[PDB]
Amino acid sequence: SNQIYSARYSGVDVYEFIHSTGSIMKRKKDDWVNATHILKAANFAKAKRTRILEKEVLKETHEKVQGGFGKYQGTWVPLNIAKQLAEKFSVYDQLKPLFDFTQTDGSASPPPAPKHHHASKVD
Repeated sequence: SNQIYSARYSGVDVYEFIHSTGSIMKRKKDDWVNATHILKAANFAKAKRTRILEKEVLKETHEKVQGGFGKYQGTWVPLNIAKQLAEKFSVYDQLKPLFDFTQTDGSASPPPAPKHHHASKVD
């Protein structure tokens, strides 16, 4: 719901919130949104999301996250245009929290996403 964590990957930070696709990432440059959370949140990720998403995002700043960078968004879109399409028949409702923003009610705010230390895998 309002679970809005902060993360930084691919040299650009993004937002990771659980929604229709679970965690949703966003591009810091233009704060893009994973069209899946907007389209997949109302159409599930199936052969439909492959076209509806590609046809909806492909033309609407659709970015595919691969390699571990932006794998939380997958198909994020320009928040300026994403929120305009989501408010339509996307998740305008389920995104109540994502759009509300988790503001610190004045109480010490916890750190962004879970802090995890990378392990050393020597070949």
